[PDB]
Amino acid sequence: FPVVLVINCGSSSIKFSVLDVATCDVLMAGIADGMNTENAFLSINGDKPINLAHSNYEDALKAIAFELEKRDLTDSVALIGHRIAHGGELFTQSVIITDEIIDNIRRVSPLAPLHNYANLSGIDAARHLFPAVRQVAVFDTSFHQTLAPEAYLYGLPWEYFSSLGVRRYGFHGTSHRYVSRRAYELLDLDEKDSGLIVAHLGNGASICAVRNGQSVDTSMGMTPLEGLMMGTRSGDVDFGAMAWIAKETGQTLSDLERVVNKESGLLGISGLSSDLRVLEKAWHEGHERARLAIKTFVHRIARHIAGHAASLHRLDGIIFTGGIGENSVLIRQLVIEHLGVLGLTLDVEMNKQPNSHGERIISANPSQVICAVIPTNEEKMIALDAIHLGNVKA
Amino acid sequence: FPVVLVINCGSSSIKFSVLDVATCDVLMAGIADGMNTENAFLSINGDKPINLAHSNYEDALKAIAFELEKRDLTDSVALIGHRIAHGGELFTQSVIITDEIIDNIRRVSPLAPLHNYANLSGIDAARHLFPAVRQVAVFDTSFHQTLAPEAYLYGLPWEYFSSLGVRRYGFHGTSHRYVSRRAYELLDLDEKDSGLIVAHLGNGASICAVRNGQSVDTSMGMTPLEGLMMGTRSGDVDFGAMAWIAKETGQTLSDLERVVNKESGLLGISGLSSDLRVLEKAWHEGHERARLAIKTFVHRIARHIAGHAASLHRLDGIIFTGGIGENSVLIRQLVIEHLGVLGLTLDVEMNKQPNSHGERIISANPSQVICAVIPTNEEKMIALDAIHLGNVKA
Ligand SMILES: Nc1nc2c(ncn2[C@@H]2O[C@H](COP(=O)(O)OP(=O)(O)O)[C@@H](O)[C@H]2O)c(=O)[nH]1
Ligand SMILES: Nc1nc2c(ncn2[C@@H]2O[C@H](COP(=O)(O)OP(=O)(O)O)[C@@H](O)[C@H]2O)c(=O)[nH]1
Repeated sequence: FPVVLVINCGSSSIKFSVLDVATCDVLMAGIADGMNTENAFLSINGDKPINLAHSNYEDALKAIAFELEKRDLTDSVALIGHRIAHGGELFTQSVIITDEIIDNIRRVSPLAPLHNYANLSGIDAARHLFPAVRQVAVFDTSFHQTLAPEAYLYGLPWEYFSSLGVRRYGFHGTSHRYVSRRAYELLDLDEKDSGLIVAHLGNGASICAVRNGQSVDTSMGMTPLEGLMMGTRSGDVDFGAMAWIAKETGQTLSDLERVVNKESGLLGISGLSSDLRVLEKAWHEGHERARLAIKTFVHRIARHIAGHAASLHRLDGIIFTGGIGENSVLIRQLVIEHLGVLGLTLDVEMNKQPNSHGERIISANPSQVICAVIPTNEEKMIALDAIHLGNVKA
Repeated sequence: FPVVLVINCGSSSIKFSVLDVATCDVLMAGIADGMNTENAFLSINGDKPINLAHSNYEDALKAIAFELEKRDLTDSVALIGHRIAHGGELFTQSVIITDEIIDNIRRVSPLAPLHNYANLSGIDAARHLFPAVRQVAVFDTSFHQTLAPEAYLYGLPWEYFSSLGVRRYGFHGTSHRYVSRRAYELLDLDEKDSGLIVAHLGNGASICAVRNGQSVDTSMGMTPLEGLMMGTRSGDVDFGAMAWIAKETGQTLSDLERVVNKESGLLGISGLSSDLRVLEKAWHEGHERARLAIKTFVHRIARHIAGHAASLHRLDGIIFTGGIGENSVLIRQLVIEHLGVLGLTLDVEMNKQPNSHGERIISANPSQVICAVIPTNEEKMIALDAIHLGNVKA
């Protein structure tokens, strides 16, 4: 009974999961939170929040390696999957990790300094503890590599693209890809002749246009700062407005960088929370700024959904996913009502259903476009890639 | 036979026109170019490029005042129309200029420092030379004041909006408004039940969604830097990408401000010209970067057209205007072909027609949405506002 170990090294954490190869079922999940801090705890499943003090990425992984051996799982680890934040232009698909792959991930790391060096630390650690185990890298960007130049270029001088590599990359690619594959079955569509819009809505949020199985447009840019308004992120913002702010406040690009990334979005407008559960209840209680944050959020989602549809020859479906897309009855309805121009009709009883109902249609029959909720599973997609690459001879 | 004198004080020029009240026909047009420079020439109609050296806004206007008297037009000047770049939140419509109006234009001037102080210089000058003449201010922003908060707010912290006034304003409002009024007649639409998209395409370019006669969305932001890629302007650009550029090049916000405004867009990508006539011929001759600049330009126009349509309940028409929208057979077709998702069908013979054919339908009959070209006349709209306000008792 072989298993896949899925690793996601964030800026301050290591989120891991163990999945069965035969069914893709999660057998163990955990998180090594508070990395590089004096208080670094590892909490597997919730059964025991074990503690460590000031420990590196490898030490937190060596803790997992001991825990897995304690539960007799070590010999079952047939494959290891690694989440990579940025694959530049070098990666278009998931690959078996080699010395070449590591060099190439290190080459593109300047495009995402914080996240990518953490991912490499995870690879180096996992390679030490599991040398006899095949290891696979899965990139957040690789799905959007099918974007045409007209879709990924910025209006900046050509020099910045050819010399410095400034262009759209986009993210949530593993989610967008997974949700796409699932949508073709649910909606009974031919992948080779299809047009989908996938709205990934969580703390970080992005839209993606999938034409004939390929990503043709996506809302995030070179960084996760572009596109939709998000939890703490502003989304699309007038650069002239940002420069105007600088003159008045004396703030720098870096100062405003943190503001746009960490203090804006739902949190920024409402002045209350980045969490939608909080804001939805706040609006029901007549909070004005929470209502506006949600309306702004919805308006910007609808605008980008309709905009991304232009990159399609025919619109067959709109798919909601992520913590917000899976669980928010309100946001989904508000977005769909804001897209009556595309001819969407909502089935409210179907939209009322909680996430326990899984992959489900939420649009009425006379709707010109099918609307659906499909729960994303980035861990499963990483595992399915690892399983597929497990048959390869390298 | 009364006339209206229309004035547009730019950053380095004073563009003026004289229109007949009864027909709105241009009887005289001119430009006082190279303002505040050692070489400042005033060229009326082209018949005589008269010259002046290092002269202020009032001196260039005092030149016009003498020229109009030389052609015996002074006594015919019944009304004067002033183009204002920015009306903040204080102006929602065209107003008869008073001491109150001047104070209020001076209040909103920090929102557009360069252009607005030039507009005030024009008012002060024209008031001196024509005190007995009613004078009207027409704002570039006033039409977009019907935008709902969800449409004009940025995802920035609320403080920046309430305290500093950072929000979407949008521009080309006089054009968008004029073209809208004209579209209702041409398309036989009821203004009170209608949905239009107006694509203003010139050196500076913007989209506007007009729902039931009111602007509900527009592509430009607080400044003309947001939205579409333009002649020298980048348009929408990832703020994270801009901050990333700063770290590598050592450039500041101001440095990148000039780049985004003056060195980007069509000029930036192609590395050839901001002029489309140049680039279209370059592409026909197989120039690769000119082809990409045009494709990027088209892609970003289509994306914003479809996006702005979300703010409508029903899409009746898409209207092209501006130097590019009126004259470019290629861009119009490429944009419309990129919007097949909305069900647009183009009539190529009709689209082939040059601007001499004026207000014209360019879409085929079985198209779900009507497409049209309507030549914009900002001077005429300013004059029509002045004429309307000429019946008022102040
Ligand atoms: N309305 C609603 N929103 C939810 C619910 N659960 C989660 N969310 C929202 O979804 C977000 C978390 O989604 P997630 O996909 O995990 O985002 P991530 O942290 O970037 O991975 C939270 O910040 C909430 O705003 C729910 O039950 N109802
Ligand atoms: N293809 C094409 N483009 C044109 C033509 N005339 C003007 N243009 C484009 O339109 C732009 C000028 O338009 P205009 O509305 O005057 O822009 P403005 O300078 O901001 O007022 C030029 O930069 C050209 O790119 C034409 O005959 N054909």
